[PDB]
Order: sequence, then structure tokens, then C-alpha cells
Amino acid sequence: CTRFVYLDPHNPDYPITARSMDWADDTETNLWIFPQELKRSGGAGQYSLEWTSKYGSVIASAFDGRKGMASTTDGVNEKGLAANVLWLAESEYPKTKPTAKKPGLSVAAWAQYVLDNFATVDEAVKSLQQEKFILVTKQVEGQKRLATLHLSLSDSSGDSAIIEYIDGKQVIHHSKNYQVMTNSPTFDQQLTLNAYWDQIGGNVMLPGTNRAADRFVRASFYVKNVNPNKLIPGVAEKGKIEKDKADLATAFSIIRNASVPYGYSLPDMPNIASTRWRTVVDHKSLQYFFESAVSPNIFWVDLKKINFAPRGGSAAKLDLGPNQSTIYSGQASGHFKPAQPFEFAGL
Amino acid sequence: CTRFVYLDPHNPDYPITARSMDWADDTETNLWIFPQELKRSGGAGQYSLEWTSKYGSVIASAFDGRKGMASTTDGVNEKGLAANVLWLAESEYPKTKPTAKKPGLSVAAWAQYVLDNFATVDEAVKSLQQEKFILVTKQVEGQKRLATLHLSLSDSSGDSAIIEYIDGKQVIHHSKNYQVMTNSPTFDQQLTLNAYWDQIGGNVMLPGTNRAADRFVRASFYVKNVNPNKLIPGVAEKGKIEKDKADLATAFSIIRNASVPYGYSLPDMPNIASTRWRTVVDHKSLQYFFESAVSPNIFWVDLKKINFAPRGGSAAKLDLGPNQSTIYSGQASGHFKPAQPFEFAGL
Repeated sequence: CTRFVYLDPHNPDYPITARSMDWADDTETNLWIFPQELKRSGGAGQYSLEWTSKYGSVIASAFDGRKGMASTTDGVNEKGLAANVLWLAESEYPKTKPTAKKPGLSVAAWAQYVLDNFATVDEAVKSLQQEKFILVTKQVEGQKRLATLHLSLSDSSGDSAIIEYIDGKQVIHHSKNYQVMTNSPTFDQQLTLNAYWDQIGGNVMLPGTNRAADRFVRASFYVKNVNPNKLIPGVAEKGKIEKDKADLATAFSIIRNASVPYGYSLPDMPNIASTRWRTVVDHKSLQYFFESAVSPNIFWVDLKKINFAPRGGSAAKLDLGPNQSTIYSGQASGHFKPAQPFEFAGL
Repeated sequence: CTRFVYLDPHNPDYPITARSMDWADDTETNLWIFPQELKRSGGAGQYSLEWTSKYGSVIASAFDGRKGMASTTDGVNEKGLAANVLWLAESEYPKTKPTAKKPGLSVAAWAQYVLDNFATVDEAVKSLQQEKFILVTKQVEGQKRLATLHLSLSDSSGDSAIIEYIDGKQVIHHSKNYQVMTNSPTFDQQLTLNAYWDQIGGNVMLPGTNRAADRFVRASFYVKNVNPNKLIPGVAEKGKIEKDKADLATAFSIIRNASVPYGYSLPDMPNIASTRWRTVVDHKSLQYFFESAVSPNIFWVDLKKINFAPRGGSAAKLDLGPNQSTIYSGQASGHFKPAQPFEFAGL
């Protein structure tokens, strides 16, 4: 997976987050509207963390019809906080067992928890630093193992953060400068990957392979060097709306450039996989775009057009069908249908 | 600017052509249905070539509302012949002036002529070899005086050809092996660009810039090494339809990978420009897909659902609006509206 936040110097206060989901198999992803005040359980042990959602969200699920595997993978809430769970990471989660004072939170609900409770990256980082819970993952049927993952976050202010578990310890990097994040290697290592390429130009050469390092490097270069709203001699400066749209096109093109062609696989490197879909978050407009790479399907969801007030514990679901082939076009909030929140995987 | 034909070894007799259009400005592109038996003139000048179309086509136009610079840039006809006019080429067209038999054909109509008259690449190559006409251009004053292109072709049989004008002479390369074609450098040079990268693995390294050479190399690699219909015994072997769809997804992902991010420009290399849109041709199903890179818009046109019988010299047009922002979804033949064929640029 690849994620970035794109910031146009010529169109400030208009951040756009984009992400690719990379996995070798169908993720059976659908979209969900989750209203305010849902009562949720962490899905861990007898000491599972508990909360009541404060903010409504639109999210992208994976395997939501399977008790064993259902998760929130990606989403944005009504305050503009976006969260992405990047798969095929190299995390080692805590050994320590959940206790009533420090209860468990399933990995499957990790992003949901954040989207449900916090309005900004900063807010979320402050709360996560207190280590109020233990992140847990399951023991599962063989062949193969599963997914390790880490969590990236972004704001309407353009802020960014990433949270990983290395040697069982929670490691947080928080800065508006952390515009690009890949699933691998660890973020400390990610931070040094550009240096060589900055020394020579990115216009001179870039690595082109699918490797996480290459995707990171490519995306870092384009995000810093592409301005679609440059002033041109003889051509009116564009209006705000046109500038916004151009930024959106730029973000889409970069995340497409960092995607992994469909069907590609390398036995030596099992952490490289087909990009199956992409999401793009326009924070200011609160618009959540979804794009299938498997089926022709691109559309968005306008959180301003959704009522996130409580619905007596029910929610809504946009069924994308097999291989995300069920076509929706334009603003799609109207096509969401009532449904009970799926259960998060855990124990 | 990038085109390829994708052939899946595990799903034979199902070729897919894909192309990216790269240009620094809005091309004001729309789609057009052109029925059988349109009477057409080569656009230049006293001695313009004349013909009556034998096959109907769906095509993508550029600047079709401007006398000076309307053209057919891309399309497929009812027999599965696809044609693409690749822009920012390094062609030098003939010096020789048009004479009544050998009359002139404007560059703007070059692809249309081929789509109108021939059913296969082979048929088209045989006719083009006879040099029945002189290709002409050169009508505007312009900000700076240069523009150029070459013509790539493909079949339902998976056959390929490219036609260029080098030192004023027509050069044709015709072979099912010519799966990938870029706008630059000349095709003779293109043919040698992979060798180095074949020697080392493409899984080992690929060049990752927007240079035509890099795009050619990346696309060549993915086209030969990606099989989305590999048996994985594990997951049921797929049905014909699912294999077809997977091939479609693969082709889309590869052309996206070879696209140029929107807003990117390099003063030293003016022949690199933003990808503005992509088309994909499914020859067997006769489906023509169009995808904007500027606006969210992806849909297709099913030639089996169109009646290509003569309409007393009229045609139909699918208006894509400013920046191709007018949204259509699914099979869009029904949204085409009657209109008179635009005039091809020339003299």
C-alpha cells in the first residue's frame, strides 16, 4: 500500500489524501456510513475496550461478511480526519496481555476507533500516546499467516501521523512533513529513502518497480514537484474551484503512478501485490472518492449530504458487489442502504 | 503518447489495446459515432483524397469545435480495427506536393481514413504500402512552429502496425510482436530500448520517469510479465467472462502506470506532458472505453449496440463537456446525440 497527502503551494488550505490498497486477493470491500453514538466493543478477550462513537464516518471495509476477518481499512469522518490501515507491514504487536485497566483493541477496529473519537491528527496522537489500550491480533487458520499493518492519519489542516508497533512498542511519527507513507519498510527507514534521489534530480531518474521503496520515492518526488496551478504567462489564474479540481486530478494521477499493476506478483517479495482500489479524500469538501482497479467504478461520497445523527444503532452500507463491480457514478450517498454494523474480527 | 496491445497467454484470442493521450492543454475531446457511407474529403487542398466510408466507427476527437485544429485522434471501427494517433512525435512529412492521383490527406483525418476503409491491420498495411496519397499538415501560425504524430494500428487478431514519416518517407513496421509503441523516439529506436532491461530483470529494476523511453520500457515489461489468469489451484479457475474482465483490469492498470502525472512538465523536454485521458479497446466484445484523467469519468461504448447503417450523412456525438467533466456511466451509446460531422483541419 501507498498513501500520501498532497499540498499545492498555489492552492493552500486544500489538502488531499490518497491511498492505494495492495492485496493479491479480492478484499470484498464495501463502503459504510456509521452514524454518531454507535456503541462499540474492541473485540479482544474478556477485557475488550469500549466506546461510543462521537463522530460519524464513511469507511471502506474488507471481508465485512466474514466473522473471522471483517475490518475497517480506510475512511474519513465528519471532521475531516482520515485514517488508513496499510497492509503487509512489518509490525510486531505487544506481547503484554489485555487487562481490565488496560483493555484490548482488535487491529480490525483500530482505524474505526480513531475515526470514531477524534477530530484531528493532533487530538488522536495525544490520546494514542497515553496507551489506553493494547492492540491485539488473532490466531487464524493456516495457509498462509495474515497481515501485519500500521495506521496512517491525516487532517483538514494537512497534518499527518503514522503509528506502528515495533518490537511490541508503540512508535508514533507526527508531522505535517510526513506526506508519504508506504507499508514497508518501517517509517524510520522510510524517512531516509529519498536522500539519494534528492541529490540527483527526480527529473533525472527515478526507480520504477513496485517495490515499496520505489513507490515511496516516486510518490515523494511527484508530491513535491508537481504544481498543476502554476501561473502561466498569458492565461488567467484559475478560480478556486478549478484549482481544487486540478489538485484532485494531480493526487489521483500520483496514486495511480504508485499503484501496482493488476496481476503482478513476485514470489521472492510477497509484500508486493496488485492494487485493487484507491481512495482519495478531499478534506475541505469532505468528499470521499473510491476507485476500483479491478472493475470500472469511480464515484464519491459527500459527507455534507449525509445525516450522521444516531439511527438507533443501525448503519448503512453501499454494496459494491463481487470484485467491486457494482457500478455507481457521481455522488453516491443516496445509494447506501440500512444495515447493522458488521462485527469486527478478533480473539 | 503511450499505446499497447495486451495478450494474456492464459486467455487467448482476446487482445486489448490501450492508449494514453499526453498533452499540456485541454484537448476538448468528445466521442463520435460515424456511420457507414459518409462521403469524406482529405482536407487539403485542390487535390484532396476522397472516399466513402465502408465501416462505421466510434472515435475520440480533439478540438472538434475549431476549424483550424479538429481531428480524429483515436478510435475503433465495427470490425475491431483500432487506430491511434500518437502526438508529440518526431516525424518529417513528405516534401512532395499533392497531385490529382497522388492526392493529399490531412493528418487530422489520417486515422479516420484508416478506420473508415479497412477491417484489419494487414488490409490497411497493404493499402498504405501503395502510397495512394500524400500526407499533409502545416496550416497555423502558432506560438512556435512545430507539431507531429504517427499512427499505430491493431486488430481483433492481435496484429499490430505503426506508420511513421521519417525524412519525408513512409516507414511501416508490421508485426504481432510490436505490442508497445510510444510517441518518441522513432520506432526503429524503440525496438532496441528493452534489450538492456530484458538482460537484467524487470523485477530487478525499471526506469521510473515520464520519459518516453521509460514508459516504453515499463509498459513492455508489464505486458509480457503480468498474468492475472495464472492458475492458483486454491482459487477456482475462472470462467471466460471473469478472465476477460481481469485482462481488462490488467490493461487499465498498465496504461495508468505509463501515464504522466497531471501538471508535470519539464522545460528541457517539451515532448513530455500530462496524460489527459486514456482509452481501452476490447476488440472481441467491440467495446471502447474512455477514461478522463482530468475529471472523474469512466464509461464505455458497445459497438454491438449501435446501428452503423447510413443516416443520410449525419453522425452522432457524445459531448464530454469542459475538461471532459460531463459524467457518463456504464454503456453510453444511448447518450450520443445527432450532429453533423465536424470538418477536419487542413486547407
